Amino acid sequence: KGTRVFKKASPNGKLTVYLGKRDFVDHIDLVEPVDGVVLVDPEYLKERRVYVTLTCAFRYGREDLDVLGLTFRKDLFVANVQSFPPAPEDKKPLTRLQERLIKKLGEHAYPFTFEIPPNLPCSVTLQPGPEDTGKACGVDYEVKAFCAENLEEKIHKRNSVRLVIRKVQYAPERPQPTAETTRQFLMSDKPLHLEASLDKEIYYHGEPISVNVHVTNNTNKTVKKIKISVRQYADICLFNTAQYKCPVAMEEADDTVAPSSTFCKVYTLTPFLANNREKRGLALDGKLKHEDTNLASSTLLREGANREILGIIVSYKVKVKLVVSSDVAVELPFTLMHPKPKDDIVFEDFARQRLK
Ligand SMILES: [Ba+2]
Ligand SMILES: [Ba+2]
Repeated sequence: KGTRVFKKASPNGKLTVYLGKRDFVDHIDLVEPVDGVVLVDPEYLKERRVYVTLTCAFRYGREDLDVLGLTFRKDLFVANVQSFPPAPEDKKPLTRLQERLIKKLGEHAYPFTFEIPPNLPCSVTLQPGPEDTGKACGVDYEVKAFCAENLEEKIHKRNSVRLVIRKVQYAPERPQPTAETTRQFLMSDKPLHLEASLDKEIYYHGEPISVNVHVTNNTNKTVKKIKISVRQYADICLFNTAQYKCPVAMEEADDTVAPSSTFCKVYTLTPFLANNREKRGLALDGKLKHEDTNLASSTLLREGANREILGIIVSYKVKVKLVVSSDVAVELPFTLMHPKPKDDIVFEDFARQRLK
């Protein structure tokens, strides 16, 4: 029942950024525009220019550090805009939010708008664990307002103000996700036929996944139990190539399958970051400390797209496994997307959260 807008001022107070929201939805076909305003103090500002830089960049190294010669970085995308003087230009028409934000402020709140390309990677992070914190890495979208005579002139952290916006992926549902099968001979004439499938291709966070297990046991062997499990896969495509893998869900059913007998059952489990705080190597869609953080959404491949510049490729697979009294198994691919969200101005500090 209101219209909130986040904000964050520079260490001093001269510069102050305002934004409608932290996250920004990437509809694959197009990313939402970055609406914002920057309140400049004409006093110390002098005649020099006020810039605003949006920057997507792959980081690698200690989480905290950022010093050159230690922390690696690579700008996957950069966009500079001159908020003062207002430049020509114009050109992007002011949004309803930018207008009302200027009204509340006073003849020193200058608009700025970034249009993010579709092929860019979403926000993502990967904690290697305490064993080797230096292996940390991820993609990050920064927003940085500052003031200087030119884009070349070095900045000063007291002047500038750094925000960190996330770009979240999304895509509506809608054919039946193909099944997966495997015949295996266990010291027998006839094969044990394992088969499984899913009710959906695209799952959202917190949503339960239903696995349709169906097993024609044509052997004289007995299946003692069945392990269902969701598995994350994360490939590091920059600075230091590697492939992580980690179970985000597990369920061991002591369900048996008699020889020559058929079996069927729909299992259900839900991948959840809650059980992952003690996990090593795991792709998150944000910082581990924030509450609004979740498991990294699945990375969309664009057929001819360059997967190297994507920084980190995340993917997911359900895995059925029959523990024979050898072990038969299968793996079902599936997409994990971010849930769709489905008045007077009210300010709020840009800080995420950590509680508790
Ligand atoms: Ba096959
Ligand atoms: Ba259950």
